[PDB]
Amino acid sequence: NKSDAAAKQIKKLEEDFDGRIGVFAIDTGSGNTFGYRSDERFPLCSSFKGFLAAAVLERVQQKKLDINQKVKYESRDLEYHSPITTKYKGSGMTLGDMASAALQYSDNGATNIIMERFLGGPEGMTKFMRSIGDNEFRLDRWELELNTAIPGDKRDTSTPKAVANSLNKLALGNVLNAKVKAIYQNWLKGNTTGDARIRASVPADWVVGDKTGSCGAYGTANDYAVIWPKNRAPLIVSIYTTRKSKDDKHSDKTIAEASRIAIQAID
Ligand SMILES: *C(=O)N1C[C@H](NOS(=O)(=O)O)CC[C@H]1C(=O)NC1CCNCC1
Ligand SMILES: [Cl-]
Repeated sequence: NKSDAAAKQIKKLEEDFDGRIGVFAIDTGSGNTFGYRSDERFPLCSSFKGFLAAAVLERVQQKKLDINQKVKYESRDLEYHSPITTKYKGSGMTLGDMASAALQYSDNGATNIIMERFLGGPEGMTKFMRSIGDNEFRLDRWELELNTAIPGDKRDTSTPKAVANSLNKLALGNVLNAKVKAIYQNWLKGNTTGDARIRASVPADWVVGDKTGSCGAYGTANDYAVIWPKNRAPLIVSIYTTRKSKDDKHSDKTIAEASRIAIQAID
């Protein structure tokens, strides 16, 4: 009844903007779920950097890395959109600052730096997801080339569902121990790029941790979130979009609306 109405509204939303919306949304309290295209591949874009953040915290936990060890890169020519790494060019960042910045600011340099030195490249990142039972996630390329969002391209894609379940495992489950889990949570809650997406779909006093992605080709944009409504078990929302023509702009509003529809579906 609600599920049915939610999918009519979604498919009318994708018709309205002439592309493709993928949703999975979970109540971790009532186990109600809503899925639309939830097993299609969409480009990850910047959204994978929320999972990279977790990968970093797992290496810290294993004690291969210290969250406060200094990471230096004076040598380095920073990647387009390294808003945070560029200002710390002379001094170095701590590993934990760098990782948060990858997540919260979508800092490219931080992304590539961490994958080059700490995670074994894009197949390491891929391998990290496999290790938590996610068989859909694939990272093939580095910043910024992973953002081409070419139609029918496998590279640098995942599914709405797989992202949702993974975030569930990472943010809420038993992959990260207690202190490390708290940090990843605080990092997602601090994301700065999400104010027009899943955050716009929910009341002000709901707590939201998020990571967005904007490929900037085929109007490809996404967001995933953990949501803590006051007095309620967290929800996980995961929303991936593409559009039909290459030069079409991403739509913050389609995302926020699909979130609204998905949450009402599962609430
Ligand atoms: C990620 O999707 N990125 C990095 C950055 N933050 O994304 S957001 O969704 O967190 O706002 C902005 C755009 C995007 C990216 O790097 N896109 C490239 C811009 C330059 N060449 C085309 C793709
Ligand atoms: Cl180069």
